[PDB]
Amino acid sequence: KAKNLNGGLRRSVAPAAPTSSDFSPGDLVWAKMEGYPWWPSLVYNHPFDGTFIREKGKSVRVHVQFFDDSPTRGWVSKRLLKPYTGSKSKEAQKGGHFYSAKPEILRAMQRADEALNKDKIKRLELAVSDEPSE
Repeated sequence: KAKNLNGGLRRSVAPAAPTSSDFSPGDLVWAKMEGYPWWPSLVYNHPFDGTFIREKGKSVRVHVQFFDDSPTRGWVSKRLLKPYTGSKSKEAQKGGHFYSAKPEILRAMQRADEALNKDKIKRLELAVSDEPSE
């Protein structure tokens, strides 16, 4: 029963101090999350824009969205974000590390690939532009 009440804050688990993996808004990033599978994502700037970090002392989190269903967004472990490349790359192709075949994960590789391999207009066109509920 390793979750008393709410287990700390958001999903209990924090990263640590990085010297690896630092991607800020406008880019494609592949993110992995704490109890979830591997996910091809977009790093996006939320209505607190011009600054992009959430931090507690000597540990950092950034805002991104994940190309899931609606899609989803939250504050992620930035050290679990990988850079903008796609479906033809050895870690994004079959036998690759981020490659889970769910049609949402493959489509997210194709949608993330079309935007990252071309222009910003393709990724920010989707962003997390579902309904203007801010």
